[PDB]
Amino acid sequence: ASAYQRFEPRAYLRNNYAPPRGDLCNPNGVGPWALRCLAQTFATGEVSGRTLIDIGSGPTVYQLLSACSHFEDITMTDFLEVNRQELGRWLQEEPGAFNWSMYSQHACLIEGKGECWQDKERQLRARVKRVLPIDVHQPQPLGAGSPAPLPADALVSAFCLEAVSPDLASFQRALDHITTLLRPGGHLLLIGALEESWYLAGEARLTVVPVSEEEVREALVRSGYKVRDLRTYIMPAHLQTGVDDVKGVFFAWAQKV
Ligand SMILES: Nc1ncnc2c1ncn2[C@@H]1O[C@H](CSCC[C@H](N)C(=O)O)[C@@H](O)[C@H]1O
Ligand SMILES: O=S(=O)(Nc1ccc(Cl)cc1)c1ccc2c(c1)CNCC2
Repeated sequence: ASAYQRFEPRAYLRNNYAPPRGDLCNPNGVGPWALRCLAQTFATGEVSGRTLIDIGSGPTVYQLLSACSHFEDITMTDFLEVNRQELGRWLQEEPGAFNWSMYSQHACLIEGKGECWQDKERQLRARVKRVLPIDVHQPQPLGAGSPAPLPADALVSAFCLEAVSPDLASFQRALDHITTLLRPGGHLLLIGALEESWYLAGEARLTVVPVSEEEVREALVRSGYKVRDLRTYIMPAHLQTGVDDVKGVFFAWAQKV
């Protein structure tokens, strides 16, 4: 937990979204796969509404590229102040912001609505209304009087829950906790690491709860969801860079019933 204090946003981005784990040219890379999962889901025109909340966004934005065209009010979050700042720098187009163009581009490519990436980024930057601190450990993750429209029509979270839970039970709770933020009949799009027990972020070393695909499924069920879709990406050996011990990545499309 306190370990997340030494968490360096730039070391994290560099380790996971810079080449080779970030190259999008090769179709069999985790990047193409993940953006594709997101794109396809939203393309079914079933996950929509007005407001959408991104849990534990960290310093990344990709997780919303295909999503931003379906929700006009978007709320980004994260426990660390450093991250919320790193996001602001990208959102305001301030200097030293991480470059996500490559991703915006591939997202536009995958969607195939002939959209240029500048337009896609413009839309995202516009629909992201706020960036609020959050804590998935508290029963009311966002707090008491949150500027964020509640309950949201949909939720999105990539690599958070399992990266902040010491064991399955915690994982389960933090899932129940955020579930409360989602309006019934709503949609949840969760991404995460499969069987990962640790990952580096600069000086900080995070101890994760290694979880499988069935454990993730069952956990979603227990928290009151119906698993619309669940896919797995087994990490190739060339993407095993030393920054962690992840085995694969998962994608879930759940709906609060
Ligand atoms: N208690 C907590 N509740 C919510 N987020 C937390 C948290 N403790 C740490 N975090 C944040 O969860 C993130 C895990 S890393 C995931 C980053 C990003 N969503 C991506 O897709 O890569 C970090 O940004 C960390 O600051
Ligand atoms: O899938 S990734 O290798 N990179 C990656 C993901 C998604 C896209 Cl679109 C491109 C690249 C990855 C992202 C985050 C984390 C980990 C791995 C393991 N550590 C916890 C956090």
